[PDB]
Amino acid sequence: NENSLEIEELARFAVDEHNKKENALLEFVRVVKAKEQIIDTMYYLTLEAKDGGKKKLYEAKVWVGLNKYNFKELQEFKPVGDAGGRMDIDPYKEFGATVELLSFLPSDFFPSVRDLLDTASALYREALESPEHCSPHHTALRQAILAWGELMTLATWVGNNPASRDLVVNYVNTNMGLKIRQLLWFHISCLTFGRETVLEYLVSFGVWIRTPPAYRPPNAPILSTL
Amino acid sequence: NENSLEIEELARFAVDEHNKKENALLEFVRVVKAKEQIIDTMYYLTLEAKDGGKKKLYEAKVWVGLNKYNFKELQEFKPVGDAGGRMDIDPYKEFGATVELLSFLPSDFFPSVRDLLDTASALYREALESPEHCSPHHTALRQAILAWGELMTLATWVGNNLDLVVNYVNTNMGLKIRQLLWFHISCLTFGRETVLEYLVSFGVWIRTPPAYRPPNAPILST
Amino acid sequence: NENSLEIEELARFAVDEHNKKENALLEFVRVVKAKEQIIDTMYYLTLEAKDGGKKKLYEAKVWVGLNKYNFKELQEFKPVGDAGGRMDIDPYKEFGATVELLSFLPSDFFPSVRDLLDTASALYREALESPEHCSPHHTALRQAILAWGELMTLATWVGNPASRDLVVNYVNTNMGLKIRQLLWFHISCLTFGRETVLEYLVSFGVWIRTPPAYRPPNAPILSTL
Amino acid sequence: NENSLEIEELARFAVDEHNKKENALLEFVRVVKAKEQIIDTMYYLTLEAKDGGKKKLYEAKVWVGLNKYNFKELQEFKPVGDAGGRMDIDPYKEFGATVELLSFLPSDFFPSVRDLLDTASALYREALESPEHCSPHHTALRQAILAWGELMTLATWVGNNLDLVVNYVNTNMGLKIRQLLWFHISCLTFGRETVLEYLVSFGVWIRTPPAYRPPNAPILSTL
Amino acid sequence: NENSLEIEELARFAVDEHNKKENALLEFVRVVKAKEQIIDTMYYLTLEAKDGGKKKLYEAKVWVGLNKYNFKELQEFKPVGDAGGRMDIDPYKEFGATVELLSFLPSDFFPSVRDLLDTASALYREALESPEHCSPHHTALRQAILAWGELMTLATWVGNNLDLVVNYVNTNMGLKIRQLLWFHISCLTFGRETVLEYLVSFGVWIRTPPAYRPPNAPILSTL
Amino acid sequence: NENSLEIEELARFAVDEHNKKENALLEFVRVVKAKEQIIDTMYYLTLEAKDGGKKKLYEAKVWVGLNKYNFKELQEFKPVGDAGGRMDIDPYKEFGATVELLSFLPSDFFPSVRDLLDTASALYREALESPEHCSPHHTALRQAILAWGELMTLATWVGNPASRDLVVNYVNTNMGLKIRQLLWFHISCLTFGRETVLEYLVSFGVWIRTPPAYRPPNAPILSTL
Repeated sequence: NENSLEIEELARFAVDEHNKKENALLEFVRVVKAKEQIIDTMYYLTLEAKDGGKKKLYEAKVWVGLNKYNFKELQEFKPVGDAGGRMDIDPYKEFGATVELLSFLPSDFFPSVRDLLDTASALYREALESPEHCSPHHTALRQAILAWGELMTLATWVGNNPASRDLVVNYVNTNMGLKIRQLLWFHISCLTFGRETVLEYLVSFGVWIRTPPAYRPPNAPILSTL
Repeated sequence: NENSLEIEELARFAVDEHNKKENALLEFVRVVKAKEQIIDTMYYLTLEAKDGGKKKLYEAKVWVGLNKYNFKELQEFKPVGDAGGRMDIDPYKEFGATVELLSFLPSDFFPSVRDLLDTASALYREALESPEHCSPHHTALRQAILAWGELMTLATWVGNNLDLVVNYVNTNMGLKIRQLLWFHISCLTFGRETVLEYLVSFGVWIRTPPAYRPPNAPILST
Repeated sequence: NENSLEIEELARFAVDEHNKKENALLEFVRVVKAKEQIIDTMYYLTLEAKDGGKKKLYEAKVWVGLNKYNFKELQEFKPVGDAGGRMDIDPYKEFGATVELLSFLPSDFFPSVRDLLDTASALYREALESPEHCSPHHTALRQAILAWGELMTLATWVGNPASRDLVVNYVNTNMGLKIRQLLWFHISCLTFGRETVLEYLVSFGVWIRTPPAYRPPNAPILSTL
Repeated sequence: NENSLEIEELARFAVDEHNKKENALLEFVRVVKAKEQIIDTMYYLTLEAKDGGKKKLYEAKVWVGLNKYNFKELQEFKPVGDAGGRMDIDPYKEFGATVELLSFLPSDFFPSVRDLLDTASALYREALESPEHCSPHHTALRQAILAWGELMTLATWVGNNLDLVVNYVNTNMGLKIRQLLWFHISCLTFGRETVLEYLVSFGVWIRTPPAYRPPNAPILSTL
Repeated sequence: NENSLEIEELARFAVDEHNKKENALLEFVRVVKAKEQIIDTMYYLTLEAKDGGKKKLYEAKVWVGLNKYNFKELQEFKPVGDAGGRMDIDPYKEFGATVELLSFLPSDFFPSVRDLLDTASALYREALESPEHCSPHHTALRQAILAWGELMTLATWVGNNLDLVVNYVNTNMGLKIRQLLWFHISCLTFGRETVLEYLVSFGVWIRTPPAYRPPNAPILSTL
Repeated sequence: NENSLEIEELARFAVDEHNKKENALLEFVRVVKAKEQIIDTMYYLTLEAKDGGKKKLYEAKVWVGLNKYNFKELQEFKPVGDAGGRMDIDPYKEFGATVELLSFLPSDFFPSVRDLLDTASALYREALESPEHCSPHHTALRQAILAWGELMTLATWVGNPASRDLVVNYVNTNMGLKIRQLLWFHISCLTFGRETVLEYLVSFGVWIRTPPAYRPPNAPILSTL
């Protein structure tokens, strides 16, 4: 049952099983989902546990009076979410940059997502929507635009459907929007001005933003062709 | 004031001003934000206006005892997020496929995203992490993996704040990331033309009646 | 009028006068519509009358108190154009095959019409929507897809009792099996070549004509190789 | 059974499962067809789920006291008919025209289906029955003749067992047959470029106000 | 303020200062707009000065007890709108015609704006949306379509906040749009010299008395 | 009539019949004009009805004491032609640029339309009045000048309360900003060359997209050099 304590005893036996076999320390405290399925039954539970205080959604799968004093052994302990830095991929390791080279510019230096998308559809709409990879900045820019598209359909999903679920809309509109603004800015600018120009402009704007306000020249470096 | 009636009247003035000027019909429901800036009061409203069955947010800039007895005037009603469908981009058009060719295969054909990320990290990790454009498949694979990373980071954020959204991600964005990861991993392994032929072969194999096709499903291997 | 005995007598003497003049076997039941044009009434006798026993239509036109006792004579008795196929066209005869070559394939050899349409779309959509011909198979495929679409708008329209529910059943199975044969033949002649599909239909005819006891237990499969 | 309460509850459960997986407003009204098969009991449930006032044939498959204490599992909400606009074929686009261009010609410009079928059977019956491709217009004309044949056999079928659907075909579905037959007969008779220039000049004729249009509407001729 | 006596005396002083510098008969009636800015106090005075029965929007700028014991200094009497006939552009003169020549055709010869816009969207929509110059007629036709778009958005704007100005556009400003659309669609379809000879021959047709003109008014055709 | 409930019932059953037949969302308030043609009244139902909530027009035509109890059916429901731009034309797309490239320039970057017209006149009047093309910029410049002139005759006509005073304000600012963008773009592409104006719009977009804190304090200037 969902409310009964037998699922809690089941995944609690699973969690001290873990702390015995794999030198683990997890604090299973509650169950959101615990499926029941008869074949002996085939339970499917998820166990949420503090990992040094940090929560993580796992999945429990144990082949089990008659449901407590039975043959009891877990077989799989698969967690939910492989996106845990298991590959440290840098979006800008190709093309010459790094991530921390793109931290020379401040956070609110980048244009909006609307202004960058108007820029991309201004100068490069024919080359983006095209049956050829023109250049690697296009292959990255197409994926960046579609990623922002599916993020905004998720935003209108959670906006259409408790009642204070606008905070997640603000979270996607800012915190992932910043990464997509950097990733759009970098590729539009490397397409327009050349890749060496953006990479040395990043250093020159770095130097400009290093210096204190009393000694900073009043005209920042800027990308131009004039 | 952050929850007054005057910001609600300002939101009604903004929504009927946009309705009269830019020729739309937006039914305002609720306000989510109001930033006061004294220079005359320069307000900064963001309100959600119901539109045809879709509750969507809208940023506003109005400038207005002394507050309501003043010349209020709307300067901007642009929405949030540019995704109104202004670019038609396939993820698979520079490669030779289309999106309909990858929905030719069944939905549950594609291995789950855990298995595909393990397949990617077990086989191309020293090229998906190196400073080269080895191929466009690597260049699209990197952005697909990092987009899934942002999506799962958002999933753990919503879990640790405020669920149906965590499985909504896996049903909807998970299927497109499964097709994308499958396509690029298989195109790196077996070649691109071999995957483009396998797609139509497995498609027409799953369409035929079972008594008139080869009995075992197509696999691609070496 | 419409339900009067005068229109029925008009049509009775019409079918009997056809029996005098042009000598075909004919009998009559019902007029479905009789418009009038008085100038001497130039009737429009859309009368159903049986050449061969069946309820087919004969639009007639006669020159007729005084409406009974006057001259009655036929100048027009013609049906609606192509009665049952005045020309005998074979939809595969230009492509090598015939209908007699494809009448051996069973009713469930063909995938469902959604699956044939999805195969056609998802495998040749850029060539079925181009302004070029590129093949006669693409031309017949375009017309076949549009004919099925026109028929599906009818299937939607009739849904707007069980009468409409069996009309949808008719237009999905009975016609629709012809759409599936046409769609299969054209996307298979494009996929595998055309001589390969004709050789496959020959050898599948040999397989399906054999009794179940004296043939290999599973049908030939189509693939180009 | 077919008309009892269990398949109604099963179809309502299937339509709310569809509202869980695809998240729409599908309103179930009546079960169309139903098959009850033992295996555990399998069902081939043809239900009708109305969509905001429009009706389309849909399907359900929910494998189910002993049949009700079981895992009720839905697998599909497939449509019956692939006419969801998934492919936009233009029947004239391969021939230089479009349906934008054949609406210069009004609805009642076109000759009747009888008058076009006997023009085809008078002028091209040898080559519309011959085993070669003489043109793309021949291939496109054979199909239109045969599709009218299927429409007429559906008309005489529905006139045998049960109204006004017989004159839904001959007008509303017969209009596009008349357009196709006119276009292909006229392109075989007068040439293709002559039919395109005729469509343009008939657009100029029907475009002008009635005070200044000439009374002789433009016509195709060769002599 | 806006409606008091000081801006009325200020506007009358501005209009007699205009009668001192340009020496005409401009009759001030009412202040249209007014802005009061401190500096000494600056004014952006939009006054209306009627000119012998005709009205045109004009402007005044008179920089002024303490505000009235000051040097009241006018600097401009500028018009609002450069349509004083300062440049005489003919929209057809680059194409061989003139508006003297397109008045052979009467007012109601021209097809409606709908019937010309869908002829353009049926026959040239690919090249009227493509990033190259295919002709001067294409460049001249894109602008006429977009100017009709601006006229229609002004029509639906004035139909949202407040009459009969909505049918001032569609008739009186729509007539020149119909003339431009007819001229450019017909020059793209039939050639340019054919449209000039058609204008000449329609002048011959509408010129003759009704006893001897043929009933078929001349028409453009290619077949 | 005009204000009768019969015309409103005609238009109500018209919009409901559109909902049955062609399946669009629709609701109705007002008929603005209903002409009549009796032969059986062939009405001209210029009824405003909302596809999407807005007050757009539907000119309809119906065949209808006996005027209530008769057959009512639609054969015509069409709006006025180009509803909102059936074709999507970009006024700068042939000239290299787009509207997305020029939407970054602020509203006061452009000189007033008198100053752009005086620049056009006093700098290219002999070439804007010649019978030669000489450029597509001259062609678009001629049409832009004439469009503004036609709009200014309307601004004069509406002046012949505050309603006309805000209509003149609309036609001077809202349209008129488009005239200023068009006039600026064409006289600047003629003055400075065309690639120079496109490069200037790129670099001005970079300047205006930057926040005020992280850009040089004054905009790029346009000159050929």
